[PDB]
Amino acid sequence: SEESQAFQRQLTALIGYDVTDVSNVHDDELEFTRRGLVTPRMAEVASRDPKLYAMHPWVTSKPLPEYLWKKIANNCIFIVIHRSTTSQTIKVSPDDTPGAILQSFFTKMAKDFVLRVCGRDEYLVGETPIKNFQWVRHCLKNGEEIHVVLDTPPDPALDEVRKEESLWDCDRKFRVKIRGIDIPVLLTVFVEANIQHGQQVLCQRRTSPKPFTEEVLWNVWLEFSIKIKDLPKGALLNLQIYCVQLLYYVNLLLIDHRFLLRRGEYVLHMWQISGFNADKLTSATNPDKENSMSISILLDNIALPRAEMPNQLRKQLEAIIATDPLNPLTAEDKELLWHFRYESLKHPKAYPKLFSSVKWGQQEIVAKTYQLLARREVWDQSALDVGLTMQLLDCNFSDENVRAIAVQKLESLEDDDVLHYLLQLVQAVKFEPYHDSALARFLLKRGLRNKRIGHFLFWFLRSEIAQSRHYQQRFAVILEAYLRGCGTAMLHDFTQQVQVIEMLQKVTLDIKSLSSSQVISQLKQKLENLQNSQLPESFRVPYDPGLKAGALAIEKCKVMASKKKPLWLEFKCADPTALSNETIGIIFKHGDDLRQDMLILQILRIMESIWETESLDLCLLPYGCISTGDKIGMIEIVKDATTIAKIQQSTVGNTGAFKDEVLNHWLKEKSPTEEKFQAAVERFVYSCAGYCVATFVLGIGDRHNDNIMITETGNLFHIDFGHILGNYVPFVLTPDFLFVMGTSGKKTSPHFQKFQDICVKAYLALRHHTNLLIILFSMMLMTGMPQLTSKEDIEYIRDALTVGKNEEDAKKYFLDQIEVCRDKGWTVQFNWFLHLVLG
Ligand SMILES: COc1ncc(-c2cc3c(C)nc(N)nc3n(N3CCCC3)c2=O)cc1F
Repeated sequence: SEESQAFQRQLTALIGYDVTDVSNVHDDELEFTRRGLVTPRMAEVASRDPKLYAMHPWVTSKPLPEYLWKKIANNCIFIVIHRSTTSQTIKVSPDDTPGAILQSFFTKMAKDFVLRVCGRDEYLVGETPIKNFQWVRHCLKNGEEIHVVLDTPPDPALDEVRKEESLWDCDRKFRVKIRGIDIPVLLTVFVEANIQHGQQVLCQRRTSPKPFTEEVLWNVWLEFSIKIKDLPKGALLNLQIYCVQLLYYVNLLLIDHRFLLRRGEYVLHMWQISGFNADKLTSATNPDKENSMSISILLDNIALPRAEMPNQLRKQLEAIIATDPLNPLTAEDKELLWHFRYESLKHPKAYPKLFSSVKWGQQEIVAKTYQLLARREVWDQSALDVGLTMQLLDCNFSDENVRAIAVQKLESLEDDDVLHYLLQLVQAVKFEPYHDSALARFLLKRGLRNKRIGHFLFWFLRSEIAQSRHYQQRFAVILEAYLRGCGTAMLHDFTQQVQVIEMLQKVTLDIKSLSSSQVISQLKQKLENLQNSQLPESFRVPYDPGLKAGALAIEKCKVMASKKKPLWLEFKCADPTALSNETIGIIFKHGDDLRQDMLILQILRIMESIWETESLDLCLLPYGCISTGDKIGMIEIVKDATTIAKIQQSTVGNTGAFKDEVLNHWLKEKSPTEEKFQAAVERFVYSCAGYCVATFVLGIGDRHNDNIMITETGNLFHIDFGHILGNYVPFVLTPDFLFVMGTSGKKTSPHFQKFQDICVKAYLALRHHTNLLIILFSMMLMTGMPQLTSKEDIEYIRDALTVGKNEEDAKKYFLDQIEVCRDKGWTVQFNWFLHLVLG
């Protein structure tokens, strides 16, 4: 076709990568994965209720928390239904199905149609009680009204999808022939060949070192110790170059996507080393065929197809099944898990440890391991454990089958929870030995089934494609698959968004180079230009798919006085049904890898829902933060907020003679009444408690004053998590914070004691999820925070969470942390100043 070759040029512009391209490949895997993905894409498209998918109701099925019940005066929810200019407040009960509120509106008045949210693109369709809509729970949580605009449902037509048009037999020890290396531009140098499987080295060999020149030959055959028949699927040939110090590396999947052993000549362009992480595992070769080191090799020139237990041993097994994810396994622990594998199968918590005790380098062991996977009755039975599920998905498990069972346990996640783990699940795609996987397809299905998950899946993939050459290819094939089944409706919004963001980026990069108030000239000037025959009517806010941004409030926009020059943008809600005029404040920025920030903000959301299991509310503000390309993205602006440093700075800048009372005054200054003031003190006790715990666990507690904000309503929140991570006292409980809790240097108080009891109850609450937090944190550092791995960096969280210790021993560990915070005063703060704001 041709109207199918225009559609191709378009997708490539949204992907930010040219998929169909074949200049940096050495096989049909990616092309093969595209073909393989046509069926999962089509099956989900052909199975999604057209209407329900057009309206994407945002429903949860979790019990309404205690705090939102104590927020319902009398089983009576006040929904304000607005038509044209009319308004009608109605009385609804926590089980009033949305559609059933029509027989409560057409019966409750007189003298087909769906409810939408005012200003938002957030419908209230489907067979669900109102107490199960995030929008509703968000109205009740922050003591707000419930505005609805009765209007015509969207038409599923706009969601139109464009019409789619033997190895176990040779005891031959494995061998690889090194032809040689050749860097186009420059010591001693040797090749290192490893046969790996799930971060587990099966065999190693090297080559006699030779002088480091523009071309280095060898013509050697490296005979490994692994029989051809013993090579597990997912096994990688990892080639490295030392001088001893590492310089280059590349990977080749010994068994391919067709289950055939690799044969023939290979010229691979090797990735460099800068100056552990997920990039080091890629099957992708360097696209930069010029600068980059190369390697020539050759492959051979074969397809792949109950008793009792003592008591001391039982207690030895249990001691191991209990140990946290990061606690290592002795060869003794492993032989133990393996010998009692059948007793280890009855315990789902044993799976990551038992499957890590398997010598994958042996055909017969894997054979029994699969016979073990056949007796999954217990695993399949057990309730879904995300902490356990994520574990079988990390860098430690390269076997297709083990991983698949974990993905199989994910199928039962409702849309609400997919959104909580989407970002990490997408980052987990980097651990997949193959381009096509149960996980890659799962994200595709979940992405196509619901518009919200799909909108977020897009940016997550888009972000990775634009700043990772190690994984862009695999991701590009996944995004393309998604874009060919999301519909023309969404295919259109992603176009508006890409257009809008790309114009703004250009403005950031240029205003960045031209550096005063003279700069304000261009900023205002360029912003008005783009506001014409460019910037389309309105785009969806990327970090909040519900919001639409209209015209650019030029007057409010500016450049910030930071090291780099991020823009401070403001837009009118492009939707008239809006209950206000409050603009949409977005911070635009180039110069930082915003992915680190996304990961942290996402862990913050996981913590809130962990605290929702225990009917708690630590009042955090995990504001929206979307990376949109190479070292660039946007950041939501919290309305009515200032830096804690700015509240101090009022009375001195060049000094910082930190007055232990300015904060409490500021709150009263901003509080309309004195009564609301107490609620702003209330919200402070909680938000300050939340970030104290969370920040401490994540080990980002040592914050530099500037990087802490407060709402004119009591909510406290840290910001700029990208800082403390991009360069590398417990948390932050300064005398001015404590002065809002009625205390000084050394004393107690009613409000303070409460603070200290919200913390311990939140700290221990997180410990009931040790394994989960450890996996996320460990999985976070590996895939998004290079130069923050080493191993010793991963093990920080083991101590923060106080592993081993009973609840009672931990409570007195956190309380002491709260103490190391008082015996410090402003030493810390004043010290940041002597530095950040100086040297
Ligand atoms: C990753 O990098 C970032 N992370 C965070 C910010 C940042 C968020 C921010 C928010 C969410 N709300 C409000 N009301 N001000 C903000 N703000 N202010 C502007 C100036 C100093 C405070 C911010 O700087 C900016 C970054 F660049």
